[PDB]
Amino acid sequence: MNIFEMLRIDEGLRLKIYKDTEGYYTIGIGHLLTKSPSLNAAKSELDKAIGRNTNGVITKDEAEKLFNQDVDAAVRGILRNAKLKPVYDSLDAVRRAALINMVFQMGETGVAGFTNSLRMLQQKRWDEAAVNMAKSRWYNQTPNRAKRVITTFRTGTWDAYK
Ligand SMILES: [Cl-]
Ligand SMILES: [Cl-]
Repeated sequence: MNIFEMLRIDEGLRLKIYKDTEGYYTIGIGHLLTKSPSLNAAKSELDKAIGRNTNGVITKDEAEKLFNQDVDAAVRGILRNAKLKPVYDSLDAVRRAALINMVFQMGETGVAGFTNSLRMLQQKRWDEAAVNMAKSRWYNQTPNRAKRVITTFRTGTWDAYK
């Protein structure tokens, strides 16, 4: 297992524009197009992302390409974030993947607001961080996924993904 497989499990793969769990227009493997309510806006952002007139539909290949870019950006975002980088640097390889997952889902910003958890992770207080992370909107809204990511931080293994 790795970050790509892990996220492919959490996000799925859809080749037509769809609404995510928050009702926002997405496509592919969790690639958010726009927070706007307008499908047109969504189609527009999509064509601009792919570089062609898609008409709201993309191929597997195109989805994977967006995916690679998005994972790369998430990593790079962490590494540029003063609150995140240090946490990330302190972790083992499995747990780093958990941290990338969260950033991919919620943005650097949303993640950086888990201040207290982050510190606990940094201190390697696994059980504690897990409990603190569960008291979040994130957990309450997407509980099954959050559970998987949390277990990953708690154990440092991929068991939740097996
Ligand atoms: Cl893009
Ligand atoms: Cl979920």
